Amino acid sequence: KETAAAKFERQHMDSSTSAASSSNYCNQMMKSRNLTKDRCKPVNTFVHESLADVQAVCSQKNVACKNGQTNCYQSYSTMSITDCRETGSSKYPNCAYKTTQANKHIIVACEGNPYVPVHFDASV
Ligand SMILES: Nc1ncnc2c1ncn2[C@@H]1O[C@H](COP(=O)(O)O)[C@@H](O)[C@H]1O
Repeated sequence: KETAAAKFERQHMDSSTSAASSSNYCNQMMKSRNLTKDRCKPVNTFVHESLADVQAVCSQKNVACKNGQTNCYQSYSTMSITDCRETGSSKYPNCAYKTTQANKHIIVACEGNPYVPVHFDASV
């Protein structure tokens, strides 16, 4: 079973580019990270900083998670991210996403040893 830490990297980590190059980044990334598998994952964010920078958020600003747990952390700095959101028109298995480049603070939930992000809670 893929660990939560590994799933996070699959779903949300893309250190390759430092931002979304093309307008159909989301279409490719959502496919290649297996997020369009049995359905279209409607919303997903990709983060474009080093794994080490993202992992480090786990020792930054402690905040409540949406689900009300206390193991969430907000990045001190803004980060290069990309919001993928399914278009009004999209339909499985032809999944369609708008790509939006952004610089925002990320909020992640951290777990395990080592203490690393396991959930992407929000960007702000
Ligand atoms: N570690 C986590 N911290 C906060 N919310 C989570 C976590 N894992 C999953 N969730 C989010 O909550 C949903 C499942 O409910 P729960 O994990 O119990 O809060 C998932 O669809 C996620 O959006």
